[PDB]
Amino acid sequence: QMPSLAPMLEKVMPSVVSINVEGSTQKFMALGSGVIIDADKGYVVTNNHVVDNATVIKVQLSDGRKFDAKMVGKDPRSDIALIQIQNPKNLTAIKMADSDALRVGDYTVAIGNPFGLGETVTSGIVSALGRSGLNAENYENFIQTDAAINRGNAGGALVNLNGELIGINTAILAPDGGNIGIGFAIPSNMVKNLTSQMVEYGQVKRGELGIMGTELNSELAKAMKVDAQRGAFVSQVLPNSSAAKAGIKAGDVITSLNGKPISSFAALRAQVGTMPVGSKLTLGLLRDGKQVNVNLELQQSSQNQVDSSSIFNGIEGAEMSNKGKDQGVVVNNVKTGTPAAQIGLKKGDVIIGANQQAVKNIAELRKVLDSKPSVLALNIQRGDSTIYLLMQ
Amino acid sequence: QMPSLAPMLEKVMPSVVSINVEGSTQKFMALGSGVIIDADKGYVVTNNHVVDNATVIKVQLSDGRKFDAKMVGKDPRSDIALIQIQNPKNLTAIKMADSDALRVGDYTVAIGNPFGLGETVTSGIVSALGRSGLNAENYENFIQTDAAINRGNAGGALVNLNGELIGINTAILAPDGGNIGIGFAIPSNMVKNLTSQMVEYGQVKRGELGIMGTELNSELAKAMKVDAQRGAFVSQVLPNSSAAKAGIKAGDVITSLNGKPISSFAALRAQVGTMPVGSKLTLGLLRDGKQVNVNLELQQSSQNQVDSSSIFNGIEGAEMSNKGKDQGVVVNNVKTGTPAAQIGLKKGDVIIGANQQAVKNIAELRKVLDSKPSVLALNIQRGDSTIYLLMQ
Amino acid sequence: QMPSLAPMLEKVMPSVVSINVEGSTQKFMALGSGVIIDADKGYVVTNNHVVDNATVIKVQLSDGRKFDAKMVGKDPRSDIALIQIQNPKNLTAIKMADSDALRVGDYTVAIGNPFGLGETVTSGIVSALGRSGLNAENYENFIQTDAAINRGNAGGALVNLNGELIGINTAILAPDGGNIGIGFAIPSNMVKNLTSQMVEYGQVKRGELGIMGTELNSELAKAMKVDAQRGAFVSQVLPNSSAAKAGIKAGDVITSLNGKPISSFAALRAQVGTMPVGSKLTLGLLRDGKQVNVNLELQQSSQNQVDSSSIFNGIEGAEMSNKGKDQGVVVNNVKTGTPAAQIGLKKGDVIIGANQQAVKNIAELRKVLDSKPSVLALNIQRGDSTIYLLMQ
Repeated sequence: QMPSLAPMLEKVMPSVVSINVEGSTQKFMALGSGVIIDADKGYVVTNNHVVDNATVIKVQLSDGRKFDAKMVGKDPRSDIALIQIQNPKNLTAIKMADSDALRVGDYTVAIGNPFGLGETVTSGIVSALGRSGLNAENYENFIQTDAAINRGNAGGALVNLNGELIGINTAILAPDGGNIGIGFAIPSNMVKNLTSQMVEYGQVKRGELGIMGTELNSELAKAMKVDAQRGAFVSQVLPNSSAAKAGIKAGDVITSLNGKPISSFAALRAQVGTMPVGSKLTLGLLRDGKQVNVNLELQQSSQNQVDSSSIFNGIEGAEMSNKGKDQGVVVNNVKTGTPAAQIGLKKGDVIIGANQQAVKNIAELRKVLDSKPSVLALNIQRGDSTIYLLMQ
Repeated sequence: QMPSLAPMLEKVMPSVVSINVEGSTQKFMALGSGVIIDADKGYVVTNNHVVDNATVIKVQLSDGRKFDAKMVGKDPRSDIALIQIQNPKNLTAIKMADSDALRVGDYTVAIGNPFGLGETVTSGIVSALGRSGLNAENYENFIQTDAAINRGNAGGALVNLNGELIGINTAILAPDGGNIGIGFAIPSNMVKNLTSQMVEYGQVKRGELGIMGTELNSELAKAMKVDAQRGAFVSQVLPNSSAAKAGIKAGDVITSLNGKPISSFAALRAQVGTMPVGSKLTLGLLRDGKQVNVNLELQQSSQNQVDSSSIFNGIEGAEMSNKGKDQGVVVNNVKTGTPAAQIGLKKGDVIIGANQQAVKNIAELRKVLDSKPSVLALNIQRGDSTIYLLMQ
Repeated sequence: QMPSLAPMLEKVMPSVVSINVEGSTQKFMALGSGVIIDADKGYVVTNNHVVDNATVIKVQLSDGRKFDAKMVGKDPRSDIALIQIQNPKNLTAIKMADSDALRVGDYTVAIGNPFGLGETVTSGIVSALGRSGLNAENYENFIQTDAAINRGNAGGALVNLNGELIGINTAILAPDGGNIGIGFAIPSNMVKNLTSQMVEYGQVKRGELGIMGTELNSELAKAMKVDAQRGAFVSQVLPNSSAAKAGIKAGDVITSLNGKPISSFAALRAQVGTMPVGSKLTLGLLRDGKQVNVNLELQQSSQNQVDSSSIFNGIEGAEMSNKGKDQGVVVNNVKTGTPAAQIGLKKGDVIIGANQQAVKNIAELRKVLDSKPSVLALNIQRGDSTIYLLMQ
């Protein structure tokens, strides 16, 4: 009688699907993996970079079945995209684990589609936690593992021995485009927060404390007479920000969030970066070697805007986001001499509906384009006037 | 008291030898691994591609001892070759496991000679089963694993935690000629069937059902109103074939073999491709959404022929195979302007003996060449006449 | 309740630090890993090739803290260097395991700083023991493992499941500069012997049996009517050597050392090569198929000398080593037209002190240079005369 991962995998494997994609920007073809998050609705999480600029998206289960899927949401900053299987029949979803309970040394299993071979399983351990720096503009709080990960594994599952999702495989460190024992996955907690938003609104409503800062290193801790050699150093706090109102002052060092210690400023940024606006949280602070606790509430941010090419697959030069709560899709900013402004679009406009269907958020709008009508008729409102924009 | 593979390996390791080779086609040198299958006779399985075109073959045990070995059999199509240690003393053979009982997630151990370093052990898990496509003309039903495999590991052992052989390491997927976590081994069941033939006859007597077909994918299953998204689709059945006699009709889908479900057409081809002629088997079929069962018996095939260069190490342009049962080595086909026809050889000839020794099959013939006589004197028969061909 | 390495790692990880280096020979920057061996004194073992030619050495603990370290000792031949943290506060040292009790198949954990990412943990097994040949002039008796090892892992820890050090990661076999499942570590026993010397004297006092020899292979064993296919073959024994006095004769084969069987001549060389002079040992010998036992005692050797560039960071062309016991640092040999002889230095000189501080060995001397005085004033003695050499 031998130890084996097989019993655990029999239940878990159907939960991991593989994504095939065709797109354009000049035609291309790509492939990766995805994880079923809601069996009934057919929701499937995956990497944003796998499904970015995709005209066609098809999903293949472990048992051979093929489905077509449509984009639901996407977040370039965290590299997480949510798609939806069309006509979801008899699916199996994965249960998610609490990634905050992960320790280095814990065992891991990776499941995905390397080089299109098909559903492939590999094993390792958690090598490190809170890794970041791959792209300093992205929100990254990676789990690192030595379970083999290669091209095609992206969007695939990283699970513990109990077949619970702890992460989504996103990247590797490889000088040769081949795995050398260093892989990175997005923690499952971040996935829980980002996807649950996309499901309802079509995008993520980003919150902010309103503080500038940098990594607290040992040298900086000497200059500042601080004991801790790690944490978020508050460079400054913006006026009229939640942080200011809360009582946070510059020269402060943030050591914990909601009880959980903080690896770094980068990690902290990644935590709050995924939480919805109006979230009640609490911070551990260190000022003058004295421990402080504070109650905060996330607020509106300037990072909400997303490009129009992301929604019309080829219409560049217009950023736009949800408005208030279910009040339509307001256009944030418009660039001159671009495909968007060529049909009339101007910043300040608020899309009320399209083709006689009401539009409250980006999801409802995307739901009309999924229909793929020959002509698109937007009912926007400029100032006190209602107008229409026709496409094609 | 710590868990360890060491106790298991102490028994198993002597069973894995490493093969050194010199050959020509222009001299070359290669090296790999092999597994002792019969300690008494000194039989050693290995990859055909390791010992192909070899003039000299030497085997080195784990304890340092060297032996010379001679070719017994070889199958390019499945990439399995059988050699024999000369003067076998005090060897240790490996027990074989039933590879049909393998599950993805099961633990694996690989043992071989990477880069000539010596007996090396690495570990992983079964990543996938029934992988094929590396070469569409070969019979491939690979076990895939993330246990490290590199150049020199070929012909080496893949075992379970109980030190039973489950596969023979053959290949890897590596853009850089270095392992990235994707290795392939030939299932131990296929090895059991192929080698047991080579031992007795010097080659494999291939059987065939006599059916054309292709992979059953989801799209094809829609066209054909079939429920299964995987299996072998019968394009057509050859007249006077075992399949025809059995009651198999085109548009059928094969779902099982001898009870065991079928991964693919490729796998099925690989299963029967290794079974000896006259084997009694049974197939699960699906026609018009109705389950069928059928009793079949393998029959003669056209794939039996092998090149003459394979036996004379440098005599090209004459294919030949065993004849009936122990009736000599008949020549299948002869090409013009080739080294073989330059000594007289013509297709239709039947080698009765060589150098006053009787020849019943290719093994007995190879046994005379192992002697390495200065002049080779073949007693062949063309029509009703007996003649002789001299070599060197 | 899941199995995990996390509990073991929590204790062990602080024991592994990462080393940053700046040097010159033309400025360079390198990085690797190191292991804390004595928490109180702040001793840290690492690879010689990591800290070679270093002007600045800084050490970063797991918790973020930075320290400066200074060279204590270094051995190019075994590739082991010892450094010392300056102002050691609240450190955690690692317990060492007996590497002679290692078996292939035993589980291993690697801990180091690949590509500067930070403290990274990976896992594998012992693939092989006593590997050597990477550099035939070095003393190598490597443990081989498939735990992922990459650039930056050097000097890092290799431990068993109990968090005991079994080796120090030194090298990998990689055609692409990326890990493919083949890593090498220096056994912990060799580290125990080499470092304990450097701590006291600043270098290793090498001992020798005084015997020429080569690897005993199967072919050589045939020629010599020997049964063993492995061991050290005595080509000849030097007169007035410990071996000669002991009763060792050419044509002998050494099979054991202090009871422990011998993998190879290379391994044997590596064992005694790390033992201090005057060590009492015993050898198992085979002569004329008869088992012999012998009592030996290591003696002075010619390999003691080390370059002057190693101690003055840029002063080439003068070899020098300790003298007798704590009698100063004698200069072995001097080359003409070199930076050393340009200040006067001549072979035969014995450094009694520097800058009014007494000098007994290379460690005490290195301790004066750690002060980094503007001018260095050596009190050497040529013949019966005492003189001084000034620097800068």
